[PDB]
Amino acid sequence: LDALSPEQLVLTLLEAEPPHVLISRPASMMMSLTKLADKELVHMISWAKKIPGFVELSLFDQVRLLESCWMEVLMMGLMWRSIDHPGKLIFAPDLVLDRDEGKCVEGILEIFDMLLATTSRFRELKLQHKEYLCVKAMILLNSSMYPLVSSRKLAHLLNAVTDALVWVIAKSGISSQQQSMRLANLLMLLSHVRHASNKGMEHLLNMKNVVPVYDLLLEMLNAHVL
Amino acid sequence: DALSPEQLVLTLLEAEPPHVLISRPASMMMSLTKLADKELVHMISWAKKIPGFVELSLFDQVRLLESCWMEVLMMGLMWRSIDHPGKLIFAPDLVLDRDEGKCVEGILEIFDMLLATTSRFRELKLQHKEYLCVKAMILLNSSMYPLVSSRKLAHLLNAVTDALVWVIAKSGISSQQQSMRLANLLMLLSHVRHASNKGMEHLLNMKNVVPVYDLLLEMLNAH
Ligand SMILES: COCc1cc(O)cc2c1O[C@@H](c1ccc(O)cc1)[C@H]1CCC[C@@H]21
Ligand SMILES: COCc1cc(O)cc2c1O[C@@H](c1ccc(O)cc1)[C@H]1CCC[C@@H]21
Repeated sequence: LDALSPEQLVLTLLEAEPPHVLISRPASMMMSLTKLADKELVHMISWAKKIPGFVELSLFDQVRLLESCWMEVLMMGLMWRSIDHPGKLIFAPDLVLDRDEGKCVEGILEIFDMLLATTSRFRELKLQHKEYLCVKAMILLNSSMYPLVSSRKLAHLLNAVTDALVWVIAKSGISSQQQSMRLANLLMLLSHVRHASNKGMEHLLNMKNVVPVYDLLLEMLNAHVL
Repeated sequence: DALSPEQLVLTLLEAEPPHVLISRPASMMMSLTKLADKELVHMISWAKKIPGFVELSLFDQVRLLESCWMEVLMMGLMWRSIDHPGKLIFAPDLVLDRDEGKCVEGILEIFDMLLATTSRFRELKLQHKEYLCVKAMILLNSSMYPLVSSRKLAHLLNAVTDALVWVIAKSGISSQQQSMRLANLLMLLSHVRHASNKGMEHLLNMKNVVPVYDLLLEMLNAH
């Protein structure tokens, strides 16, 4: 119970953060992104396994969640590292792209503008490092409805992370009306993260020399299962 | 004053869309599309009745209506289907159960997302008052752009949020549960958004039916 306590939880999520990912480049932009995602997914699995209680859900829910949330989590990570640089998307240490470069590949410019607009909203709200840690965890736990309708366990976990975020916002010292307003503003942004995620998935599956992230993810998920 | 919690909920109540009868004189997708086209007309009227909506720039109004329509229709569908598991009450003469979704390809998947989200609202015992606030929030939170008149949209969205927070408060539950319920409700919005994106994808990937999107744009120019 205590390992899920507001303060410990945030610190545990902190240490659980993924390492920097170097794409290491010897169609192409899409080849870079795809090779980057594949690499991040490996670390995303490790990250999820570090969230207190995640490993104690049925493997079925673990897989359900990971398969449903990956694109949202990657994008949430992207928005957070791009947060202080308007007009830019810091995908990785050797892959910084600005809005315009999104004109090369068709359909990508639209997605970039969604990510840049959602990122601008997090900057305006002045998203805190620990609010970000809670939100990203919530994105994983709230990615799939089915595993909730072990279900008892997922609901408990989702509430723990929410309590943690409510706690984080509380020590912000702001009024009670503002605390509710901030919680609501943060959670309403999840809809936009989900939205950019669906567009990214759609664009990815409408694609035809790049890396097969989804299938590689399923391989990782099976290994996670074995 | 019209944005005050109690007054706002009562105003949203009266603003509710009327029942919509498609009046089939046979394609499921043909019925669905004829229904949506009819609902959209009433959805515009509904939005105009939300206190302050008509005062945003026509730019934001059009912006919000264009991107939220599918989410609002689905939020409406889930609310009327809430007490009947395995079924979707699309309209007074169009009740469809899950399996009828196997006919058209790609639809069963969407029906299951809708039935699952509806299932979740039933479990949370979504109230009429909460539903009225959430649906208004779906419209106001549909597009990020008109927010990043913006001052006006932000204040409007906050007003509806206060109303929901107020609704939850008179629930008489503890403060920890109040935060938990607000959070549980708002997280469901991600799922409504999700079923909405799937429905939009399927509609455009669709191949003897009605062009809802173009008709909506006509209504928007009329607006
Ligand atoms: C294999 O995915 C490539 C990929 C293919 C695609 O069609 C669409 C996308 C892809 O990578 C996603 C991505 C997001 C965050 C990351 O940290 C990494 C990748 C975003 C990047 C821009 C659109 C979307
Ligand atoms: C013109 O829309 C037809 C339509 C075409 C489509 O490809 C997908 C969908 C459509 O109607 C939507 C709808 C939702 C709520 C309503 O009250 C009415 C329609 C949902 C119904 C199931 C999938 C999605």
